[PDB]
Amino acid sequence: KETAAAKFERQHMDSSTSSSSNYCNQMMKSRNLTKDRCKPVNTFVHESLADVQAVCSQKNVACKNGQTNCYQSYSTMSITDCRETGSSKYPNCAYKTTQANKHIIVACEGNPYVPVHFDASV
Repeated sequence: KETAAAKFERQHMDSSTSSSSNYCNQMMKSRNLTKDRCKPVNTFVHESLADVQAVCSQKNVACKNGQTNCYQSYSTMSITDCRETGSSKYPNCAYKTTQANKHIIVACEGNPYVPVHFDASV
């Protein structure tokens, strides 16, 4: 099906938004992150695809899993953190929408060298 690069865009990119308390509940479902099970946590980046792809040539840092192909953004980025609530019961996945401006860390692979995993936000 979709490529790893495509999967990263589907799960983590949302350039349209620069949202509401309903954001995560709507996005987690629309992006198919609650099809099999309620994905515990997920982050959406509100920056252009170009700016995010550019992170692959920025600050090289260690990935949480120990791999060395992670990169941290030199500048902060608008992001939205989605964290599953306690009352949330599949298929009705409920999330807590939390906006913030932090540096993101993504794992990059391939040719072209592009983001394939969202590792963290600091």
